[PDB]
Amino acid sequence: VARKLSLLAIIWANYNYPPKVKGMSPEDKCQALTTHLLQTVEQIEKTNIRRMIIEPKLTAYPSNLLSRKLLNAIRDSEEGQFLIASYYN
Repeated sequence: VARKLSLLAIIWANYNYPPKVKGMSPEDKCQALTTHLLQTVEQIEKTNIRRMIIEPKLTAYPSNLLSRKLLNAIRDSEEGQFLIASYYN
């Protein structure tokens, strides 16, 4: 989530200078978290912009690439093949 937040700060580095993060713990990404609300001020429908900052979408998976199960479920399912064909036709 710190990587994503630093990406977001980088995107809007023109409007405001991003603070240093060098030599800093993974928990202290809260400074970047705080400054992105400041950057959000400078432009429309900010609700979605702020939501990705304060409440980042995240989905932890105990298993490891998991992908094979999804592939098998897609191939076995009739609809799944129907949906793929509909998308690509």
